[PDB]
Amino acid sequence: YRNLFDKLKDGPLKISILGSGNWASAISKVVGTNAKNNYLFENEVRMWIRDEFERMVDIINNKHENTKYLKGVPLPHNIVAHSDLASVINDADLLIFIVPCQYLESVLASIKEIKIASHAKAISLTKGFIVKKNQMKLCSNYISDFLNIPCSALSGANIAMDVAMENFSEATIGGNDKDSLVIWQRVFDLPYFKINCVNETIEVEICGALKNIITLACGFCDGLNLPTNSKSAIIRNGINEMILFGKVFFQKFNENILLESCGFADIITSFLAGRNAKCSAEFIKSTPKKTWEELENEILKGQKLQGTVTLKYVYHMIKEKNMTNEFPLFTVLHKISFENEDPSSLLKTFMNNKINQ
Amino acid sequence: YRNLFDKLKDGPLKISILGSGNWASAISKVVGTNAKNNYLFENEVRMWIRDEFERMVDIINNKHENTKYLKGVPLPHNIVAHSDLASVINDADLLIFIVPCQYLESVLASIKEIKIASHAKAISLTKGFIVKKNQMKLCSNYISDFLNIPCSALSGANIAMDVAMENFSEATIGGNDKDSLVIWQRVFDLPYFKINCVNETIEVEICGALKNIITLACGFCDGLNLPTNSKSAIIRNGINEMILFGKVFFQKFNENILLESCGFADIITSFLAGRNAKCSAEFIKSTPKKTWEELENEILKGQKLQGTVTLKYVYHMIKEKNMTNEFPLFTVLHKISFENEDPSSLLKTFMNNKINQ
Repeated sequence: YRNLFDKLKDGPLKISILGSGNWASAISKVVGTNAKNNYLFENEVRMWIRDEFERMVDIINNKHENTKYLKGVPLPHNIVAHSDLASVINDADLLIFIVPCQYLESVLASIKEIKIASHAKAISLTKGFIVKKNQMKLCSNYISDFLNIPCSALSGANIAMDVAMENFSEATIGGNDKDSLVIWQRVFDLPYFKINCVNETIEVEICGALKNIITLACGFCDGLNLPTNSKSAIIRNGINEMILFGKVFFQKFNENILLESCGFADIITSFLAGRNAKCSAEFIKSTPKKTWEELENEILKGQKLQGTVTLKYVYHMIKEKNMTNEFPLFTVLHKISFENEDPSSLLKTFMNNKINQ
Repeated sequence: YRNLFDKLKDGPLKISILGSGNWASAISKVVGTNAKNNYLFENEVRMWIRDEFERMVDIINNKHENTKYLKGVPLPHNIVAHSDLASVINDADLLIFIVPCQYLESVLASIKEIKIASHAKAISLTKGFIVKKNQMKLCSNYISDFLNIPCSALSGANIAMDVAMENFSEATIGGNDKDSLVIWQRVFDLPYFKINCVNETIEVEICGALKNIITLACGFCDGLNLPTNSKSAIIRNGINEMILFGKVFFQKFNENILLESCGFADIITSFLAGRNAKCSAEFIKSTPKKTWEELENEILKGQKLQGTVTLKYVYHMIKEKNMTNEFPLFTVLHKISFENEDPSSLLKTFMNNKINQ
């Protein structure tokens, strides 16, 4: 088989999900539905889950519910959990990667030691990045290089529970392979989960990664009690610096991708939801009296804040190219977050007599 | 004088403001500051106000405060109120139009019957439109045609009081005349009111007008108790249909203008503030039990909802070109607002098995 249609000649495509978590579980509902309803896909969707606990694999297989991460939501019975990668990846035509980047390297490394089919197509559903030599590597690219298969990217204005509860959501699939996009769209599209396609992954993945800096900034605005005029200004600047970061460091950024679900929509969903803006808001109110680590436990129930991390590496890349002048917001946000800069510096960055041309 | 620099040879430029209202008063603070501080501008800024009441002209001239529309905010003393157009427009080099489009035709008509200098430049600061033969005409264009002077456009993520209270705000000046833009930027730019320029007015003004439809949609989402995933999706679609409306009916729409203050930022400021989303939200909860007129009194303290009006004329232009299929959101929003369609139709419009290419 040299493509998906070659494989479709002999029979339906086998879908496999990698990951355990609220979003992964919610997606298994979406994927399991289409796998059953669509003649192109094999009904059984194999899902690799981490060996957590009463053991998680058995709960899903027997009770058909992720009682830990997606409690209360019945999952489709055609989902089949497995504890080992081999029983999920072998003979899989379509690989859905929903693994947190805090674990992505280990998983990919374990696979490389289990045979991935040459015609197999992959897709990354995790918002974030991988660090390689202090440089930011986007997930679909990293998966696609580490393994040797095309990797598309899915991101959208998505909150695991809203999707799981069948509320109207959208998502954007980015992919350089046109024959992959037609199929991935069918794997995921449902009436409550509408899919648009774009021909590049870079913008889709930068949005999912850097939106957390914008959410962090929104928190800072909330914490400082700033009016909406001012918060909207900060958001705008964050978006434009996100675009510039893509252009400078990843050679391109199509601004039109902000009109897609992974862009503007996911940004406003991200600061109007979760606890992550609240976390940055509470940080700026405490000033230096509390560290991020303390607020992560106190606010996010032990979870690490994605925004602070993304900012650290984004700023580092900016700093080494000596472009901090062209990224005023990201720069001051880094100063305030990690270099004990007075929160008042946020507004002072933009409240000046500098006249734009 | 054939240009502003010809006039600058003989002396400083005379600024005049047309309009009375909270935004007009807030702007007089901005303009009056720069008029004093800048050597290019004559210190006295003449302001034409409607003959309201203790009479309004005298309050501003004596008490230096708009006690009706911008109560509590001291205005600069170099602002000088006048009740008649002639005492404001004659010998004026720079005309700032802050007149509600509910009155714009009368004012422009009265001027045409008072001599506008041939070298004079104008700018429109009112978000909205003018109806001419059931067609939507943008303000700067209408001013520029009715009178015979170039007219720029100013719009931004601006709330009269936030600007008046010297909170960090931004604004976007659009203008086809490059020599006007350099000056308009100086008239308005302050540390709390930062100005970016763009070379076209169409996008700037469509945003200011059609954002109200998007705000109306946001209200509908709030009223229907929809999750953020779903509201963000609706907003996204509203933005894209706003773009399409510009492209179709005004021959062009630069999407990058959404990255400016008048675009995306003003949209999120508009639905996160005011009472206008709340008004549309309360409408959809009442279904047909309450009319818009009732909710305008009840919610907006007697004020007309800009969103409903904009939708009526936007839809009309869409309908006459038979393009309702390409504007699904605007179409269903019109149906729900004016044709007694069930609010459930909002989500049904997008929750389908239609697959996008």
